[PDB]
Amino acid sequence: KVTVGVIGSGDFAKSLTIRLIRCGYHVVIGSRNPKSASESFPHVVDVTHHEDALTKTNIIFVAIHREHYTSLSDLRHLLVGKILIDVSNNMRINQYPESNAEYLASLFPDSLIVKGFNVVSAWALQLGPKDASRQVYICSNNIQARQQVIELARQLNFIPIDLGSLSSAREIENLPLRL
Ligand SMILES: NC(=O)C1=CN([C@@H]2O[C@H](COP(=O)(O)OP(=O)(O)OC[C@H]3O[C@@H](n4cnc5c(N)ncnc54)[C@H](OP(=O)(O)O)[C@@H]3O)[C@@H](O)[C@H]2O)C=CC1
Repeated sequence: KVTVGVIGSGDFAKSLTIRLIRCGYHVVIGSRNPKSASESFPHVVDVTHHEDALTKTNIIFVAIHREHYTSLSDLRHLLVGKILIDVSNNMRINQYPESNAEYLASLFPDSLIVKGFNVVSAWALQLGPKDASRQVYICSNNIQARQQVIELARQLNFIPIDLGSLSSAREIENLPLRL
């Protein structure tokens, strides 16, 4: 099985892990407190510290809030060359001077940041998206990483919508707040 990583152990990380397992992946979780977090996951999931989880995969969902991104900054060297999927949402339209994905890309300039899956609710990862709204909006400045995440979305039974460069991340983040 291909291994996919998830950082964090909350509602989104748990829902994502369900969907990844159902669609044939092996999941490794990076948690601040993996002994405690291990009960939030089945035994088939490898729950460990961030620095161990990153050695087991090249594709990592960053299932934490923007305000906690800097808690990962000491991992920068270990994260070089890895794909980081920015799934985050904000409470306000155009909340910060940069989109969350551009902010993550600035923290990890030698990682490959891809925006995606922020429009999918935790409940939709468990049940599946509504048939008229299977779309997941994906973008990145790295074409190869963008295509890898597009293929992952297809394997998770979503319809990937390729919006090109990471400049698209701002309005992808505004979309849940717009109607
Ligand atoms: N909930 C949802 O339905 C959706 C959420 N999202 C996005 O997914 C991400 C997570 O959302 P959700 O799961 O709801 O958020 P949570 O509030 O559940 O936080 C998730 C994880 O963040 C980690 N965390 C908390 N504080 C820190 C810290 N100081 N340093 C490092 N890691 C920390 C914890 O993991 P640990 O304690 O294991 O380290 C926690 O389990 C957010 O960006 C959110 O916008 C996107 C779409 C839907």
